[PDB]
Amino acid sequence: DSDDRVTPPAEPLDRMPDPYRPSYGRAETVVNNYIRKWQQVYSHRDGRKQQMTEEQREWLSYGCVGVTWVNSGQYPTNRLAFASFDEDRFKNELKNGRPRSGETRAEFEGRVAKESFDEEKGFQRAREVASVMNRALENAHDESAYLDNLKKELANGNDALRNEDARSPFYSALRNTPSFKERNGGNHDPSRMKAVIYSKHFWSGQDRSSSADKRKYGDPDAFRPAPGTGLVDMSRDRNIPRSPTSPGEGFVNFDYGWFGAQTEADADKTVWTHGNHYHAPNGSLGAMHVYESKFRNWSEGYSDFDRGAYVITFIPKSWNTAPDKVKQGWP
Repeated sequence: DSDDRVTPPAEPLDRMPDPYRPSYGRAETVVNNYIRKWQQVYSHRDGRKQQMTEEQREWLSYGCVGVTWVNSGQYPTNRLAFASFDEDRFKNELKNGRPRSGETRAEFEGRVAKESFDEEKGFQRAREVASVMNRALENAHDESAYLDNLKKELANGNDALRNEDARSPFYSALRNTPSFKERNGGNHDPSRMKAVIYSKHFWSGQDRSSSADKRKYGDPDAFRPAPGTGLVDMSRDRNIPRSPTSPGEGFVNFDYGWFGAQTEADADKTVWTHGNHYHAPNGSLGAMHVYESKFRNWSEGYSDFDRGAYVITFIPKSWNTAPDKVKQGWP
């Protein structure tokens, strides 16, 4: 088992990482090196820097996911997730537009749903929402004060989110983050928290009972956002890859990119961190490398992927994994 996953060995918290610099929006370095960097800049609890745990290092090593897991402290639930879809584009392509040489209906339909998505718009949506959620916790020393505050801003912007259920994913989100509840960080005090975003890329046809076509061309009705809110229901995500088209086509099951909480007003220049794959240094896949890619890079990419989710969670405000600016590279 060469392609056995290994956990990276411990870096000293004294040693720096080596020089890297972005090329065309992306930068990258081996996991080892990334750990170094992480310990220098993202590792603080209470302004005081520290090592990546064994456990933390083990998580890191699962790949696409591992930096969201470490940085959020939990494996991604994705319960509160937004996206943007143009329902009007979809229905007017769907029934005034026209397939392309040799493309079937399922094909055609799956494809037009994929492109009726807008990611820039889904990202600012989760980011404007995060801002509201954040102003709602700024001064709020119990969850009540929070929710009340929340409700007011929402209502004031005439936001569809206002009307969400109170066991909804949106309202539950803070009482449901495990760190909320902690002596250590949060402590049932909203004001001790921060909203954070990451993103998942993923496939729409995931059904065992799916017609073959959906599994390979896409489900045009799966993971559509709710048009008022933008919320997407992620419960139907079973982490199943795309089924093959030719034999040339192998597919990953998903991607995950960490944004955190940057202040960067230009969404395009914001940075999305993610490993390439799990760590197999002994093996074919190789070592994990981690990429800090610009947003314009994150939202392009793959083929593998016909849906994108922009998710919110919360971390303690004392942690440094979601700072106001992130840079590409080293330095």
